[PDB]
Amino acid sequence: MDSNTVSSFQVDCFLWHVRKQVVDQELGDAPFLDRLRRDQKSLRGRGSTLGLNIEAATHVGKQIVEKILK
Amino acid sequence: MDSNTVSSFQVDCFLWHVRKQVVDQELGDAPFLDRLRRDQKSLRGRGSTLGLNIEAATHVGKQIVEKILK
Repeated sequence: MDSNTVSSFQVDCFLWHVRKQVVDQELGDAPFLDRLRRDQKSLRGRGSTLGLNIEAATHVGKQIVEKILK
Repeated sequence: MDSNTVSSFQVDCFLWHVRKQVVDQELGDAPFLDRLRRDQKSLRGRGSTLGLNIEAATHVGKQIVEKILK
């Protein structure tokens, strides 16, 4: 497992969480919702394959993105 | 143009900008880079179709996401 495969997954988990909040705020259109559903399935499969816990990865992804937004 | 189609595009523009910064920080793997390239093409087409300026939309997307991260 390369370091970058791990950081890529972490980021994608956190961005998925942000997109889910946009949908819970009723700001997403139909195709945005469809991408959210498809990506959740994809992320779970990648998480299974890598053996990475999704909640843990989501939290590291948040830290990576906060570092970047600074 | 529905309100939600606009907020969905704004969010997607800003998240694309975040993903681009992850790649500039050398944190992305090959498939992460491939999704970045594919999505840039898709976003430009959606921006053209809607008549929305991508830089403007990116900045509103940032505000939407900051509201959510609070």
